[PDB]
Amino acid sequence: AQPAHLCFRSFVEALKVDNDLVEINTPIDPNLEAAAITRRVCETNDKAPLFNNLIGMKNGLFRILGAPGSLRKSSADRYGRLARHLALPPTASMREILDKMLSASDMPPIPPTIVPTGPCKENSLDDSEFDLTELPVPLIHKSDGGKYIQTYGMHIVQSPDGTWTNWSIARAMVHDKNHLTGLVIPPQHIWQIHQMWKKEGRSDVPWALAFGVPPAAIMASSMPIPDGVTEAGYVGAMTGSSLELVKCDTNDLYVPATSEIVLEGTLSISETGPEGPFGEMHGYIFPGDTHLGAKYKVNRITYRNNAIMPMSSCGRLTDETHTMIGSLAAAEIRKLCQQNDLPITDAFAPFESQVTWVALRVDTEKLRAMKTTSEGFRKRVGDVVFNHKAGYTIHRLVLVGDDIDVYEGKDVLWAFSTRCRPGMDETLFEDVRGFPLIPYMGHGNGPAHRGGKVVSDALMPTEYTTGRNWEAADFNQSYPEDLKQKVLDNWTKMGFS
Amino acid sequence: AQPAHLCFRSFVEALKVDNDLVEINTPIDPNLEAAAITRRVCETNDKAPLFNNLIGMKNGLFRILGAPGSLRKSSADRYGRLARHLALPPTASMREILDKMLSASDMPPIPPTIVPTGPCKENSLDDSEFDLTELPVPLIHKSDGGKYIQTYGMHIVQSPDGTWTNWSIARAMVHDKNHLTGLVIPPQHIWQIHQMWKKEGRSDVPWALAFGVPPAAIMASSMPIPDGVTEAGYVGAMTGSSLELVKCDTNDLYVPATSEIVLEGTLSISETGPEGPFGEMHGYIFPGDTHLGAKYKVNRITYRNNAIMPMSSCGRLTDETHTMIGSLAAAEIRKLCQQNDLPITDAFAPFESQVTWVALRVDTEKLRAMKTTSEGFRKRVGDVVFNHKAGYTIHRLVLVGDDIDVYEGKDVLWAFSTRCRPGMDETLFEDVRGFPLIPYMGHGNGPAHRGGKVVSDALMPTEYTTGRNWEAADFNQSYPEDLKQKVLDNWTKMGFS
Ligand SMILES: Cc1cc2nc3c(=O)[nH]c(=O)nc-3n(C[C@H](O)[C@H](O)[C@H](O)COP(=O)(O)O)c2cc1C
Ligand SMILES: Cc1cc2nc3c(=O)[nH]c(=O)nc-3n(C[C@H](O)[C@H](O)[C@H](O)COP(=O)(O)O)c2cc1C
Ligand SMILES: O=C(O)/C=C/c1ccccc1
Ligand SMILES: O=C(O)/C=C/c1ccccc1
Ligand SMILES: [K+]
Ligand SMILES: [K+]
Ligand SMILES: [K+]
Ligand SMILES: [K+]
Ligand SMILES: [Mn+2]
Ligand SMILES: [Mn+2]
Repeated sequence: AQPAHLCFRSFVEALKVDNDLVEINTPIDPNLEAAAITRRVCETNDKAPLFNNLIGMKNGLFRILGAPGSLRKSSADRYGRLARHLALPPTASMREILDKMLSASDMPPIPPTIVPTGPCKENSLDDSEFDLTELPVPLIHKSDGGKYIQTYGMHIVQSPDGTWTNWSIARAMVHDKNHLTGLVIPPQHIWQIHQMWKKEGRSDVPWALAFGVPPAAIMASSMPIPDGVTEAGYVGAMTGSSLELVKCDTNDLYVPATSEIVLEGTLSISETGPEGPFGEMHGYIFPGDTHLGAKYKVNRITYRNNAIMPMSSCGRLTDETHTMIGSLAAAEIRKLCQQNDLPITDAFAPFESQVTWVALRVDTEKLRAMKTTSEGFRKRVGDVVFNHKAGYTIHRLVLVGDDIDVYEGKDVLWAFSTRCRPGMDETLFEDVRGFPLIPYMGHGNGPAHRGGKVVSDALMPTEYTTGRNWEAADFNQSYPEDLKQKVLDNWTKMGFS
Repeated sequence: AQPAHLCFRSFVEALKVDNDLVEINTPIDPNLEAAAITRRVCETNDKAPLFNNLIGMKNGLFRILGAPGSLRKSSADRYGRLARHLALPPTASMREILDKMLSASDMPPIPPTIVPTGPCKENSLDDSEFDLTELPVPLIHKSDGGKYIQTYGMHIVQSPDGTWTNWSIARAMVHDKNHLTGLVIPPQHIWQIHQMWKKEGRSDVPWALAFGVPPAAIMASSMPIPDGVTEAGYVGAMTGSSLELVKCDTNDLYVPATSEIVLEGTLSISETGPEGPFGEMHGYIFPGDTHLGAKYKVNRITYRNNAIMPMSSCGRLTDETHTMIGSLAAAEIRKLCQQNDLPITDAFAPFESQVTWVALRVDTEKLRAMKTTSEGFRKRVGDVVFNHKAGYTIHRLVLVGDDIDVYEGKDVLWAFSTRCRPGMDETLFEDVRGFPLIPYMGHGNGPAHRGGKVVSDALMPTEYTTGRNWEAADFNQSYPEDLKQKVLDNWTKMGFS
């Protein structure tokens, strides 16, 4: 069998054909080595590593693919892995990736198709035959509090009433032979659904975790699509085809047919266990910071022959926690603003900001017609975004006018630094949900779960009134066209590079 | 001849030997073309252009050297032009450049030596023989309000009492055949001295403007060394040799003997004229924003045979306004903090911030012994720096701990973004002098000359108490040494770049 965006195995082959894979066929240790290689790949934008000979792999469990959604070295196909998740050309721009991820938002869902089997059923291990401590689960960072099996798989949970089935990524580590512990925190949909089952109080939550799912599905799993929306039908609509699912053996949830590895079991409504610390998206680990997390019981494993586990070695720039979490949040915030009648054209979370900022490009013609002010406009934008789930992970919003390409961090930093007067041009939001994972939040001076947010207005005064009143002091804007072309045409004759 | 740091002509030759020069011997227009080529060089870190055939050059006035203090493409000799100003190896780090610029601060001055002639006296034009509108003065940006002769020369003014002779860079444009207009603004030393002469009220200020001075001298001219300190003696001390000066023909000021071009005349204590707009350091020009500036009368020109005028085409990254203004201010702020008993080890103005921020590296062992808090420490640092001239051009200070290399913008941005909680971890300063050239100041929503400053504390809580409590989630810190070296040693065997 199938296309790369619909089948993870095909996706691996696509990375190979792209000359974007390195297959490592000698033995590699899942204790730190695989993740160290992965981390270095992410820091240097190298090819994705496929570990075909992992120390501890037994009976087909498992190979690892690192850096599945990380950056390539070239400018021209920078985002090519992300484009391979989506059937887009590998030279796709981030605007085009994010528009593809948003395209299903005003389409009818395409619900999924149930099929009686698939590759994910090629092998199975019951509750007497596996031990999660005996699989080659990686230790990703040297201070991690456990072996994090789950960095890039898909949790599947369903509302008690059956009407919403959510797919999302949330980390989890091995607790013991048949349990994991993981993050399940508000306002995430796995948490929202968990709360529904705990209020009902009758049973633990039926659960599955599918690794190596269809790449289109893992991207939606990382996106804050709306409350109540079933990701399978959104992915269906986005890709134009109904996803094929197979029922779990031990519960009534449905998993992608071509999933590499499937865990089936339950998410407890009563039990917790030690979880963390972990080397997280903002670039840190706090050794010894263990806290109680949600507890999962695993009842069954099913898997493809020669199964491959994807793994994100996350931390400092650049990995999936930046390219997918930040960009996909930004996409959804762009739509959210437009649906609130705000004149936002584009949004992106600058990597430079460790994806804690989102830059919002403003249609200043529309803003002018509003006949508003910075104070009022900043307040309106921050109230929309920081009161919504899509804004959770974002602590600063930077408003910029039409001359700025929000997908270019250098230009966002320029505009922030030169057009937003500290204090006066900003509004602080202390009574909104904060993201505790940011070190200044959970390890900072104030409440870990509240406040610490700001809207920074990098619109100039005349952008609200009569129009931009400057030209940039750059080659593009400070010279006439004919002169610029002469200069360019004579550049190498004169002796330049 | 003489050494490059003491003779501009030799400096040009040094750039040639370095394969860091392009000599353009075909005719180039000073109306925009020279500056467009220069601007492109600055935006791309290319070789410095030497325009040997400038349209309008007559009787030896003049050639142009663009981008004299801009960046080279290579990491290894990035700051090599700056090192060629100072007799440093071309691979010098910015720490080593700034330490060289600070080294004279606790040395006896070496006063200058008067010599009876020099190259700058090879040619002269009296008050009947030159016309500044007839020289090939550049139009640097298409919207500039005049032809800016003066971007990288040295103004020379002396206190009425004779005790302080100041050298500094401040822009100036041609007003008419025998006058310039320029910026003379508080708290700059040219302004301080001008105020002394206006209070005396007896005469205009004797003045000289020397272009193509000794490179060591132009660097000190761009540095905020202390009030009352004569730059010639500081440069003497920094270079270990007494600078040779020659007296002006028409006044009693002394100019470097090897100056390429010298204007002699007066800075008016009563007259003003239109000045600006200009494409400035923060990357903008506001067309039509002309204001009254200081007025200079030119009485005489003297110049070297085959004189060369240096020119800064300034604007967006990277030019002399960033590499020299920002870095040299940062240097002086590092010293200022240390002399105020603050535990600052290093300071740099990130280019990413358009040199409007300075990151201050804190010796956190010393900070711990202080037994203080963020609120108190931020207040103490901002009061020191924002109440001083060295802090003028800087609107945000970012305090970072010992793990951050302040000379690496990516690391400053990481620490700012992840360790400083907006609002709570910052202190705003509204009753300090502001820098009006920043667009958010002079073209912003608030007072152009006051406030808009902030100290942003990117120290984590335990950096004040018991010590850093994290490890970075990066290759360097999240893996043991033996493993990292294995990975590195096997990198290209495995198939990576
Ligand atoms: C590599 C990676 C790791 C992630 N880790 C977590 C995590 O541990 N906890 C979490 O709630 N979200 C995590 N996310 C982000 C969520 O997947 C994202 O917020 C998504 O919107 C959640 O789905 P939902 O909107 O259906 O709740 C991770 C995403 C990626 C790409
Ligand atoms: C290319 C360049 C252009 C500059 N333009 C100006 C200017 O127009 N006005 C100004 O006051 N300072 C200007 N500066 C900065 C001053 O030279 C710097 O603030 C210096 O500390 C002034 O000397 P002083 O401390 O003796 O007053 C410029 C510096 C450079 C490198
Ligand atoms: O463990 C991590 O690095 C990231 C976790 C996370 C939690 C909630 C939303 C987004 C990311
Ligand atoms: O004209 C410019 O771009 C820069 C001017 C300036 C003025 C005062 C201090 C530093 C720079
Ligand atoms: K999701
Ligand atoms: K603003
Ligand atoms: K000076
Ligand atoms: K802090
Ligand atoms: Mn969801
Ligand atoms: Mn001075």
